[PDB]
Amino acid sequence: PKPYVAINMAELKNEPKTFEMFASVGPKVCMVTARHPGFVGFQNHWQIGILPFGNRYGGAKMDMTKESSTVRVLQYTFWKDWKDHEEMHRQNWSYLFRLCYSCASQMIWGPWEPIYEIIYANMPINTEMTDFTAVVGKKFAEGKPLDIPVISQPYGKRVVAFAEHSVIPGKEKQFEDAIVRTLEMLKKAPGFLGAMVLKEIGVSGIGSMQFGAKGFHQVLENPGSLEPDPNNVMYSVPEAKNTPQQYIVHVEWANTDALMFGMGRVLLYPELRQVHDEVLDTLVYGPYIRILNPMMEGTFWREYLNE
Amino acid sequence: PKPYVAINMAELKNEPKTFEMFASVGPKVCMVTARHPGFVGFQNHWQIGILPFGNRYGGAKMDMTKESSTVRVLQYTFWKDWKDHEEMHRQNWSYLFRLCYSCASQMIWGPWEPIYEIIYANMPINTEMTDFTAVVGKKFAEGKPLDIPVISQPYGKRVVAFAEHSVIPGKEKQFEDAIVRTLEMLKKAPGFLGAMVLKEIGVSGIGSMQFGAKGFHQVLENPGSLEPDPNNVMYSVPEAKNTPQQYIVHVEWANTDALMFGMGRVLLYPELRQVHDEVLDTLVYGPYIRILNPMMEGTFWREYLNE
Amino acid sequence: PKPYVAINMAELKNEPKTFEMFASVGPKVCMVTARHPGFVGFQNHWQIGILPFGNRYGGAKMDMTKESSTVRVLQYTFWKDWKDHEEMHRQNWSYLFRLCYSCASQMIWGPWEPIYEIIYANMPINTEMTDFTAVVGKKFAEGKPLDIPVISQPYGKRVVAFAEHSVIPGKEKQFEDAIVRTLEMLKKAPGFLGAMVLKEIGVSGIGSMQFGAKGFHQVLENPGSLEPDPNNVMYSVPEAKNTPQQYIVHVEWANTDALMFGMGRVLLYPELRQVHDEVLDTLVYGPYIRILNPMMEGTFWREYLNE
Amino acid sequence: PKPYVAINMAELKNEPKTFEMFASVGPKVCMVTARHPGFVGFQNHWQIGILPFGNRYGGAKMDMTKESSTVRVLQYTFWKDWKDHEEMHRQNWSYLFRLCYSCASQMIWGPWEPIYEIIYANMPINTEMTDFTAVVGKKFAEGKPLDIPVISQPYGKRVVAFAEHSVIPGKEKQFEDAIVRTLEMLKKAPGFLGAMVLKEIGVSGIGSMQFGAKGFHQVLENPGSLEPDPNNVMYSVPEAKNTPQQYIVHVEWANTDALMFGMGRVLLYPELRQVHDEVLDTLVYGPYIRILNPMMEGTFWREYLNE
Ligand SMILES: [Fe+3]
Ligand SMILES: [Fe+3]
Ligand SMILES: [Fe+3]
Ligand SMILES: [Fe+3]
Repeated sequence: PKPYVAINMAELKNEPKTFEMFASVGPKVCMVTARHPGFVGFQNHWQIGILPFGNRYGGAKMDMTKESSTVRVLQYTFWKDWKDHEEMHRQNWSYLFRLCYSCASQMIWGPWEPIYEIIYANMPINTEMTDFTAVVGKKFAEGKPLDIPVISQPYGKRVVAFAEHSVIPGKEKQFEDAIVRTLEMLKKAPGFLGAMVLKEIGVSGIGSMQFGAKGFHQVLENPGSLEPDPNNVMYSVPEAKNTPQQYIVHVEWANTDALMFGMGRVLLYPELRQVHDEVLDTLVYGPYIRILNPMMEGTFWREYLNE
Repeated sequence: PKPYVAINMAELKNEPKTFEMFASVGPKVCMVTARHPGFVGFQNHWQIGILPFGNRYGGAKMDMTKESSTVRVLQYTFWKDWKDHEEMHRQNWSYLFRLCYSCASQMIWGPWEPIYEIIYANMPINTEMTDFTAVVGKKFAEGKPLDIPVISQPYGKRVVAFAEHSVIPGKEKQFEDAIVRTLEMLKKAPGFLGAMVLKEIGVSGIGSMQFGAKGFHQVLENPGSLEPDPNNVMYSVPEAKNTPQQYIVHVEWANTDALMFGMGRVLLYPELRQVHDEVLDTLVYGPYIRILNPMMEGTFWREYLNE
Repeated sequence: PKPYVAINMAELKNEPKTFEMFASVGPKVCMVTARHPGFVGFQNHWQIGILPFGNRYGGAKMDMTKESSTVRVLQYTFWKDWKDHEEMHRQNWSYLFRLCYSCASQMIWGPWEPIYEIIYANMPINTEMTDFTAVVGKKFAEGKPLDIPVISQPYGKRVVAFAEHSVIPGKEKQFEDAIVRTLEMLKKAPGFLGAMVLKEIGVSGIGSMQFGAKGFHQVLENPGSLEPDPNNVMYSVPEAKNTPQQYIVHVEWANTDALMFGMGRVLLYPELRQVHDEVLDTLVYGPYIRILNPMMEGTFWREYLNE
Repeated sequence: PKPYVAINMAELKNEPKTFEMFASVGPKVCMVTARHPGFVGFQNHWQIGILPFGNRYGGAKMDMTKESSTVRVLQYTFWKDWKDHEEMHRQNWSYLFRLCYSCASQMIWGPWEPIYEIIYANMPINTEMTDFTAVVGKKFAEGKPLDIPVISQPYGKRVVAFAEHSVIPGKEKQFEDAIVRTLEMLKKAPGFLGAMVLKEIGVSGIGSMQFGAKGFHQVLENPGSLEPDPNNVMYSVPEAKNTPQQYIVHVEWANTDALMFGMGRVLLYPELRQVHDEVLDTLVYGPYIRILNPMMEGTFWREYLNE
């Protein structure tokens, strides 16, 4: 079935100490999150650059890692019910806060953790290049050659287009209908590895370290080993849902060239351009497209998705 | 059928002279071992690092070869009957001892050669990337597409997780049942190339250069061209079997990222975590996981295994 | 009386940060251990090298500290009853775990903490070179000149031969009789500072950070300030006792030359060689001899020993 | 059908000028050879090294190109009838001599051009990694999945073991029977790309620039633009056939590791070792194994071979 998605977002200093700290803290956080039976996996991203749209963002390029002073992380966790995410954080708060707070020394902005529902998904299981022979053999043995997927390689061996959209109130249905038609046509582009549309349903205050006064002071004063009061979150997840409605169009690609020209198919192929124009007519903001590297991931979230 | 496994273990200086000596002496030892008809192949490993488990072993990394002052070798030989290994050593002692003793100038610890029975094996034949087209065609022509394996590349083009376990006396059946259930579920991870469970049955004194007093002095005094008395081994293979019972869980992977996150599936995927927890409850020691490079190998041992 | 000995073993990166951490954390751990009235002292060792036995381990030398990428520690704590060690760990768990876990960032292997009984001891009190005049005067005034010991200098000013043995099941009495006869003759070598024979009685799971599943996850997920459940150790100390039976022959020497040629007396002096040959005939493994520097120590453990 | 093979052999200075002239002269010679309708293709090799057989040739390694002062070339041309090669040389002598003579400035030894019959061949068509999808589709459409070959990549993207043998007079039948059995078993080795056995039938005097006195002086005196008398070759091809009988066992491999351990299967796998021992018992010389890079080739010779 379709899981819910929590996306923990933050900006940190782009230096080895940041990546060293992620190598030790990151796995621990994932192991704590896996204590909850509603956890179905994760996909953690480093932003490597920004899609320039020709020279609309002429100061950007798809890989800015050599020049950038910061690194943005977008850490997806997948949940049977979005309430499982909230329960997990509270049930494991003493571990989670102390682990997550240990990254504060590198932090420039965040954490900010919106929660999303998946309204469309065309996402395959990941396979390494070593696996495809057995996948093909099994699918043919089952008489299901149409179920043979593209090779979507895990652990940093593909790239993600993370396309931010906000929609004019009252045009959500037009946006959703047109973006699904767009993605159904986009899958013909070479190197397309899958797409999904995420629709924001709210924000996790506890995952964003957004408390009332009491917890705010406890966060600011923390030596690192004392939990803020997890009951001092002042709003539920849906209370923080944004209007204009926010969406993420998440598209995976074999490499950054396939991403650039593949996403570009909505501008360059006349039939698709007419369809995608219906998306553009509904927007308050966007599309703004971040280029992401999916490095650490728990690939079994796609097994839950595809049943 | 399942062969027995002898694993010759040693630690040597990490310097070019060590790898030069292995390039010339190593093949000679393998050729002598192949004189016995019970020999069914071999798989020789260099340890490249240690799995850090987040930062549980924070001084370790999966590839420590650039910094390490030593190199550990784990040389598997496969036998129709473990007694064939003992007979081979004695029948060819003048060659084997003089070849193996020539390594002494580089040696820091070893040799130590435990013997194992295989209690579980899910291991494919090795294939190079050039081979899969013919393998696929042959299996389909035979009507056995389910027998098409993953591509497990020989000669250093994959990695091994070598997981050491010792088990509380009386919990061996619980360990064995649970680890098999774990490995049957682990094979869904991307880049999984196979697994087997080795259970120690004893130690080869002659393969470990472990003699009584007479042979000990002959080893220490040796100019290099005089054999110690091979009859001066004071214990049979089973007499040295350890209690607590020792196991090796040997899992092969496409690359070190697939290894790290694939092995991590027993921690990150809740359903598998519950199964693997039954393994953890039985342990005196472990899991301690060495990262191995299978460089020199006689791949036909898997043909014997898979018949 | 003879205390029991717990030996905490670990391997860490050989870099200044490791020795800095030991200079601050080490004393803290010792002070916590001293909270228990059954604690009678300690003797902490750095391995400086390996005895090469001519060129049997030709890649080794007695001092490998300049080249080695790792450092092995062997931390002896002495106890009136071995159960005191287990009680101390649990009574002081919140301090001990957090202190010991702070070493994890430097750790490659360990901790592993076997427990031993002393079956033979000929070990003097330590004295500095400044002390011997008062020791001599006191012993003569008491009419006990035979109780004047050799000068065994504390705090890194002597060396230890740490000789590992494992014994064929059924040959333990032969080993023990012969090694005692050997050590009674070895004390004639110049620079001999004492010897003792340690016989393994089990392993401390809590001291080895070896828990069931619950504690294992708590260790891996730990931010550093949360204790694993100390009741989640799944085995008692005796349940982990190894067969083949393990022994440590611990011999102290004025310097590494006295060690090399003094230990060599069991090979070079014919009458002693015949006696020590009876030891060699009983072995599954060994002798493998580590060269240790006893740097930080609580010398009063020898006062308890010698009453 | 099986073509005949002419192998032009020479040794030249290992310097850029040699490879420059080969980049210009080599294609011209091949274009001239293709003027004859009996020409069915070619496969030109650079020797990159020598198989050391452990340390039997301890001064050798499989890739000596960085240290070698010379480069050996082995240029295979394939012919419907070996007489076609002789006719081609004479019909096109003014071009061929002047082209081939232009390499003399770099030459140390050669040219020497023995002629061979193929007595056994298991050689696939070459395919690039881009081609295999269409090859698989075509073979399944023909209902012949057993005809799907391994991927044997052209133009320097595989390696050749060139194994020289000379056979005791009267043992030719034993050699030929046993080598065919050996190669039929060797094809199980990973990365095996094909094998063929070439049996010398004679030597091309004209291709070897081996004339009588008249042509010898014309070669030595040549300014580069005057042909020696092509009728001054004093021996026919069969008149130069060697006794002891010479063979080449030509085996192709995915890479040099697959070659080393794959060819080693005749020494390391007991069942194959027994078969290959029947080859060894017949030899005057060899096996001596050159490691070759097949760079420039006309791959259609395998289309002729395979019908
Ligand atoms: Fe969260
Ligand atoms: Fe052996
Ligand atoms: Fe302890
Ligand atoms: Fe020719």
